[PDB]
Amino acid sequence: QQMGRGSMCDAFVGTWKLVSSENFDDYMKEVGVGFATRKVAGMAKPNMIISVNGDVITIKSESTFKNTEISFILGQEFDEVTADDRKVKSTITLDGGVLVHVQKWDGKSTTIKRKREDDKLVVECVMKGVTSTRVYERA
Repeated sequence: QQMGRGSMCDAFVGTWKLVSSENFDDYMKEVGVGFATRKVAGMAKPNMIISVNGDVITIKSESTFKNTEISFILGQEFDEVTADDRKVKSTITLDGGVLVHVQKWDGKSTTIKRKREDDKLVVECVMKGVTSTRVYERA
């Protein structure tokens, strides 16, 4: 083994904690999440751990609602069971520095964008015309 070099995506790596959220209930309604799941999911303040190992990126969410972990290679579709229990087909790419995560299920699509802004990691969730913005800080 030699030590690999870094990458772009190193700006995302770390341990992050949710500090604010706007319009997440409306985003979840647009997605189709039911009432009791929305209420409990909307209270959560997860910790998100992002790591890279070679070509494989892992995003772990540790949450009082539902722990999740996804591992992927940019550009390469994978199966994902979301925190709210959708079975989706996901592809995550980089668009100029923004991680773009598209989920497809039941003929529907939603996109979750993740971007560094100052010391924060801003997450924009989009379903049709409804956007939610979630802001994470370093833990």
